[PDB]
Amino acid sequence: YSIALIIPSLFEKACAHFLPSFQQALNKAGYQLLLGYSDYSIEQEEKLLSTFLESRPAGVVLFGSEHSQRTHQLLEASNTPVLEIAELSSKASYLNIGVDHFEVGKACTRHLIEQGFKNVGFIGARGNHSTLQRQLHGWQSAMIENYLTPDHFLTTHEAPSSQLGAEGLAKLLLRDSSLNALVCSHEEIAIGALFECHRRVLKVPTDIAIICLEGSSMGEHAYPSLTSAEFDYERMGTKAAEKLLHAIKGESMGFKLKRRASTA
Amino acid sequence: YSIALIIPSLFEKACAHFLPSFQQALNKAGYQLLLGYSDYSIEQEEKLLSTFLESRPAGVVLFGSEHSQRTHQLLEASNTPVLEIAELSSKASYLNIGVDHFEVGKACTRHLIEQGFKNVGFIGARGNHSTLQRQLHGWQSAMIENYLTPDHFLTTHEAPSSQLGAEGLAKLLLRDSSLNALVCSHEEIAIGALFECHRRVLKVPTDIAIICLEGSSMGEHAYPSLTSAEFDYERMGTKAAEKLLHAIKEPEEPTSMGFKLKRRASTAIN
Repeated sequence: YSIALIIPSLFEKACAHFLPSFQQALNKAGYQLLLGYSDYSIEQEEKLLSTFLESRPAGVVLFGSEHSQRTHQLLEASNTPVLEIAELSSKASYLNIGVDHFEVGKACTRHLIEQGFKNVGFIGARGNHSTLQRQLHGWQSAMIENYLTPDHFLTTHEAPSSQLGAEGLAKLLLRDSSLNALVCSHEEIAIGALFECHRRVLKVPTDIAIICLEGSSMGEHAYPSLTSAEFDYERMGTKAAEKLLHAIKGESMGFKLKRRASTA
Repeated sequence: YSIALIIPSLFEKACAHFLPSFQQALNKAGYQLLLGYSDYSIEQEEKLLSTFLESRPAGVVLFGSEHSQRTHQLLEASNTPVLEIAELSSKASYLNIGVDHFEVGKACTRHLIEQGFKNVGFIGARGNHSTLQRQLHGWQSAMIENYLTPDHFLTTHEAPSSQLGAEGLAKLLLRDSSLNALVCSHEEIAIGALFECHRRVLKVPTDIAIICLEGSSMGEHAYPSLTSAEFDYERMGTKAAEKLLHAIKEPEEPTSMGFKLKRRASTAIN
């Protein structure tokens, strides 16, 4: 009478703010939480996955669509109900909660554009991962839609860092001094970028607008504040359990886009 | 036989950086890692720990010294080995590892003073948890020892945030404008503060100097970049694992693992 979650990483703000709410609501209704840590490892996902199943768990949640076939048909065998948090569901007989990043990327660069901020570069981290390619694409879309060329983006497969944000801006301005808006995949990148601006005495938003794709209380209280796309990982936390519980026996997450100082 | 670990927060560098090398090391030795989240809860820790113990032996590793009668029972009743990630260790026969935050406060704060910044405020959080109190004290020592009068501090039971460092700075300024440096318990805090200096046009460090008590690359690459204390929780990760592996495998040892003070702009003098 207890379920298992296994987690991709702990830097991920998604996981950070989702976890408590989840097992909290989960506790309120009977089941306990024996969770596991993958460190992004598909192999590890399995090892963990496997040994939890040794105790009949009936109910299991995982992140992403990427899983080993050598574990899919353990879950889709021992037939315990399974949620995936991700956009793409891998078996799609099992349940799903995921966000549209493409839309997030689009709405956000859309916002800069209807802001008079037409020369928009894109700095992103954590690529090699399905979500960043969708953010890029959403950006590239919002641009073209508006007769504008998506020339200026930089990315890595590494984790979001302020250094990145700062060195990204530098690299960008050095290509195009006219750059006057910046999209940022993660909040750490935006803060670097923000500090870069101070170093450069480069007013924001009048010299540069800035926007974050997955923000929190940190950019909230930066200066100039930070306009970000913001999610309810606690509402998610909750609304996930309910799903699994509704499933165990019985019978399109959005985001507010917080308008702040770095756009005016 | 599998090995269990109950995390207190997801949001703390100490666990964030500790976990993945504590997984690696343990995994090379061949142990699966059963874990658990307790919203800084001694009570949930029980509910949870119980289940774990009732499952499979090995050893279990826990953060903090403050715990529960029933844990203290179960754990020491189970005769299985325990590792507190903590400075001091409850129930004598507990294996342990932790930094001494007091020295960190003190050393960071002598720095400001040796540097010439003699009127330091302090902002810290989760100050109903014991680590903050050891840092506060560290800071108050450094002040008093120099005849500096050490009562310009703010703490919350809440979690560290840059809003806290902004407003922190504000309220200290309003308490007393002569203020001219800050010790921040946390990197989010120091960032709030830095950014707020920018808002109020207080130059850093020549109007206010800043020093963070637990920096990461985050703060390293702010502007002006900030002097802070760093720790190697990745190594603690392996070292914790080693200490426990060497427990089940059987001699049992002191463990004086400290910190480096990265001197950067926010405390510099030209």
